[PDB]
Amino acid sequence: NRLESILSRFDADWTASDEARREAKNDLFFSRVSQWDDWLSQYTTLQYRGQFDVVRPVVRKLVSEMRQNPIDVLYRPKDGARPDAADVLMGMYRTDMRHNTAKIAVNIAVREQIEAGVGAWRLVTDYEDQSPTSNNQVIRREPIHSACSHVIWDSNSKLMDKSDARHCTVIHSMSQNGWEDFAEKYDLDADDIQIAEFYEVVEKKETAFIYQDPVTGEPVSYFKRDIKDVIDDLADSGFIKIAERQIKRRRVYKSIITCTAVLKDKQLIAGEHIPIVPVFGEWGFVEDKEVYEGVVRLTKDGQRLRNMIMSFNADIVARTPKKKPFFWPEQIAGFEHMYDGNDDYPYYLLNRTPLAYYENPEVPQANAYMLEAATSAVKEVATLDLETYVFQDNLATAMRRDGEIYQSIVNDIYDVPRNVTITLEDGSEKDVQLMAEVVDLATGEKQVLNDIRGRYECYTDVGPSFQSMKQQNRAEILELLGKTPQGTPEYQLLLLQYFTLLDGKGVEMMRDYANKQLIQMGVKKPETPEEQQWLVEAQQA
Amino acid sequence: NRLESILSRFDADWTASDEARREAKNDLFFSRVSQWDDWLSQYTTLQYRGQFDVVRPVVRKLVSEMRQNPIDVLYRPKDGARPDAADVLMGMYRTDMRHNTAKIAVNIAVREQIEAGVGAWRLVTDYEDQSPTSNNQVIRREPIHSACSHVIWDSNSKLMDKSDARHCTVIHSMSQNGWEDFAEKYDLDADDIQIAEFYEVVEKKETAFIYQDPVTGEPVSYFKRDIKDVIDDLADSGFIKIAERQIKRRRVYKSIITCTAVLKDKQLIAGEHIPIVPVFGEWGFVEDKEVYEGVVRLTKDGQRLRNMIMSFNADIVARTPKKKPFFWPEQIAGFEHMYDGNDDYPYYLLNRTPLAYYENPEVPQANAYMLEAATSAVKEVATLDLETYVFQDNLATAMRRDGEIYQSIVNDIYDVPRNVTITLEDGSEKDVQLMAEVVDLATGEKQVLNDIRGRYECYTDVGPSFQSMKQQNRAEILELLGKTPQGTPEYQLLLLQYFTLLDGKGVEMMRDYANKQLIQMGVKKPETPEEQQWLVEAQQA
Repeated sequence: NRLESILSRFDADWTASDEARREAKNDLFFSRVSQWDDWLSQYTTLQYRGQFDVVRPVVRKLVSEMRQNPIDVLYRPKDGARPDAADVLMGMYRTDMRHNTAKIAVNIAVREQIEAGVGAWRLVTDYEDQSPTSNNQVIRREPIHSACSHVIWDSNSKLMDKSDARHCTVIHSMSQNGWEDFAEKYDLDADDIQIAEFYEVVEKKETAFIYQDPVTGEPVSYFKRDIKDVIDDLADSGFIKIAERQIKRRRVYKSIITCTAVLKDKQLIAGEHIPIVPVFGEWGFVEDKEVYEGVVRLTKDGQRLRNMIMSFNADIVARTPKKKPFFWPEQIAGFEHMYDGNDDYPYYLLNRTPLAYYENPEVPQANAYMLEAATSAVKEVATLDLETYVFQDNLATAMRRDGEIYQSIVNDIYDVPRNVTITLEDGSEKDVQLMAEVVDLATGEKQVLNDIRGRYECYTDVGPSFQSMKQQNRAEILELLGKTPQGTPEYQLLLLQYFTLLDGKGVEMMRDYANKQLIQMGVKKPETPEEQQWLVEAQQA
Repeated sequence: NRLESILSRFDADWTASDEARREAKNDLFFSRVSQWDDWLSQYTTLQYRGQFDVVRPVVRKLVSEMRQNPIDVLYRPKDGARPDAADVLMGMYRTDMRHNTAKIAVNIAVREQIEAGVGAWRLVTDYEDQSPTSNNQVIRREPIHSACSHVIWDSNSKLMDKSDARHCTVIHSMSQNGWEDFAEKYDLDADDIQIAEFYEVVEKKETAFIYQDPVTGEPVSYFKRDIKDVIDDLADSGFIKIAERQIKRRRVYKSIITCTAVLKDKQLIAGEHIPIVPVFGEWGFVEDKEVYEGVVRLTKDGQRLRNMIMSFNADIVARTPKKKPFFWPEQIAGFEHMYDGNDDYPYYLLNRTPLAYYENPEVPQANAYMLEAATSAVKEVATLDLETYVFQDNLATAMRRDGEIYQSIVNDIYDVPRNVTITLEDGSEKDVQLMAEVVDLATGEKQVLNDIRGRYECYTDVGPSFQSMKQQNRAEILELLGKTPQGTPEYQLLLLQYFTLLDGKGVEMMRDYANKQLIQMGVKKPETPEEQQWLVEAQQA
């Protein structure tokens, strides 16, 4: 009976999102296969069906604009978590998003966002460091291709993160080969080929009936049955009722079903949220129906008009310009070897009983402005900001959902003492241990160092990229150097700070000299004992 | 029966990729042989089929624009490997990618990426230093020509690296002569001519059933049979079960088969991955079908329109402009020697019983904008960024796959103490020994120096080339020299650092003087004992 409930929910979601999925699939097929939909091939008579598109330049420009305004993910430390743990999570997320597989997933999701309207990349977990001694795991992102048709979000949820959604499938259209490999890979090779991955979020909601006493109110009456266990204590306490806080606890469950046969895996736990994170284009609710778009429908209509115009011109062209004449069979009764085009004779002969020709088509020459209007419509209705704010905000919201999912999975995996790599800002690689059980020297307590496990909320700061920040800083410092009298310690400090803001391999010695001069000057704090020795040597000099 | 399984897999892959291979072959044939496909030769009547193409200028611009933004491959050192081994692999990959054969392979792959959509160059290994004393091997890259039709990737893999692909053939369409040479070269001259190279990746997957004790959990129950060997120990241990880490181990296998006759070689090992690395153009999944494109389909339609327009013009031109008249045979009964064009007579005679002419075609003069629209479409729909980001990103991803394959092969061949050449950055060539078994002086341990063998993952940094970095550095230093008061040690340091950033042979003497002054100043660290003597001479002076 369980599979009947699963398929009822899946069919409800499918039929509810059918219209949006149809239009998105048509958009994707238009932007990747052929501009000439079947409707258009019915309403037309043109014989040279061509595709002189200007959509892909627009999509490329939009993707490039997004790529040039990178989005970072931060972490607010909550419930008294130390800022250093927040920094460690920021670094681990940065190094798990700079990994090339994650870049491929994000790029595919963005491209299908801009073209179709939905991209929906996915999170997944797997082991590293292949050896049975440990059980270390990492986080990589497998993209979901054509996510407008292979991901069926819960129709009921009404948030763009799809946070409220309590289930979302991932259809896989497998043939025989896909069948046996994706069957032997995980569960069993039991034959029944469209398989599914029905994610699920199960929750436990109660009342918890907080009660108050002279002392601070501890959790009492956690259930309704505990109330019936304290029928006397509820009346013997100082206060009878204060609040009805409905405590909630949730865990994500994953099941692999099939349409015909029974489900293959009943329930499995992986993380806390459903890993699939969707991106959407211009997304909103119209008459209580989810509708999402891209930058391909509008350019699609314009592009169909342009294709029609250019195909019409090509249809005019591909006719031999030589005139075809009209005359009676007895008008050339004998003289038929003259009119073949295989020879050119001085004069043309016609017997007893002057002729009319077949009118070739003429180019309207009014199609100049027509074509220009269509092409300009495609090239401006789509784009032109400095980045399409709606698409950038949508990507930011989806990346924040990705941050929440990644943080929860990190919280639930990074438990065992581990060694991880952290990409601090400015690409500075670093190595950090997670637990670092070392006992303090002057304190006497245990004081585990990092202890990533906690509770965190994600918030993204879209805007000035770090390299752009540094370039603007260098420009400002150079301007000040232009507008400051020389010799004064302010000028020397500004020049030294400009030195320390330079680039890498070429001027490394200048940057190192600047650091030495700053530290021995006393403005920049030392960070290593050699710098401390330099500082004391300069001071005592 | 083995060959039947091989051919089943190969036929499945072939029929699954048939549509994409057909369209890519048509694209390549259009961009290298003749613009006039057979379809167009059916829908047309023009007699002068011409090719006034503007596709190849676009492809040339794109390839050059790639060439001006070179991609480097880096190496993250993992599992506690020293950074010096990482630097040695960095330089070794650089010197194996700067070799001319590798440049030919990469150039052919990129050219076929831009034209057709797939380039798929190939890794291969062979001996150097021909002498039986040793067995040293090197890595060179043999290009695969027309890779859209001679390489059939596994249909089931779903990554642009084709990393997931677990087999991939390489068809060779050989005639008799190719048959005997490619048969005697490796296996045997046993006659059966399309031969194949069926690469394969086999894996061993188990459960490994980690068990935990008071001490750290060592690898126990590596197999399921070892569990049945410890039926007592599993119950006598402190903990019964913690995790089920499915350890995996993979190794490549290569087999040379033929369609009709039996396979020639059953299995051979070469490296760890399948050497073939593909590049793709705009690549994505549409309705669960692999579709990849180039910059030739869109320009292809535009180019067909331009060809038709100019051929129409040329068909108008090639006619005698002399008018051909229409008149009865008895209208010139006697005077037939007048109308031949072989003479020019003063007057023209006509007997008893004024005439009509044959209308030559006229140039519509509306074709000006037609031709301009078609040509401009070809020249802008294709290109215009500063590099086509999708093509550059795909090349970067393929080069990262090349890095992984090269690193696996280097790890698996460079075991014996060898001597290699390293191309450090800025072309500074260097000779380095790999093992360098020298025992330490003040330590007392063995401490092999480089020991390339390890476990590295590749990551590419596409962007500013090193020469561009140096030119920008020189520009910045020159600007500071323009905006800094003279005499001060900062100005002198800037001038000397500008000196040390100059070019080669011409100004070597100033660069050497600058190094001497920097080292005697104490800013740049000495790198050789003569510089140390210079430093102490300057200091004690």
